[PDB]
Amino acid sequence: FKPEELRQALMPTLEALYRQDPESLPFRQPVDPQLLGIPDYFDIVKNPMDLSTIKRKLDTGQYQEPWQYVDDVWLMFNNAWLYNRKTSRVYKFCSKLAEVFEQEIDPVMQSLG
Ligand SMILES: Cc1noc(C)c1-c1ccc2c(c1)ncn2Cc1ccc(Cl)cc1
Repeated sequence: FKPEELRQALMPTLEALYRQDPESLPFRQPVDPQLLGIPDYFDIVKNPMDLSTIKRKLDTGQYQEPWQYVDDVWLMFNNAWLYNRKTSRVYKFCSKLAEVFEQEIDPVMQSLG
C-alpha cells in the first residue's frame, strides 16, 4: 500500500481513541515522570509510547505496514497496565481505550489482506 492509503485506513482507529473523554486524556502526551512526581516510571517502562507520538508517526508516513502501528498502540497500553495499579484510574482508562481500539482495529485489519 501507498503511505497515504495505509494512513487513511488506520486514521479512524486513532481518532476513535482521541474521541474517548476522559479516558484518552492521560494518553495524549508522553508520560512526564518529573512533572507527575513519579520518579520510578522510567525504571519500569523502558520503551514509552503515547497518542501524540503515534499521531506524529502516522502523519509522517512512518507506519509502513499495519502491524507496526498496532504494535505501538499495544505498547502504549501495555506500558500503562505494567506501571499503574489495577485499581487506579489510569489502568481503568487504559482498559476502556483498549476495548475501543479492538472494536475499531479488528474491522480495519479484516479489510486488509
Ligand atoms: C498514561 C500513563 N501511564 O502511566 C502514567 C503514570 C500515565 C499518566 C498518568 C497521568 C497523566 C499522564 C500520564 N499524563 C498526564 N497526566 C495527568 C492527568 C491525569 C488524569 C487525567 Cl483525566 C488527565 C491528565
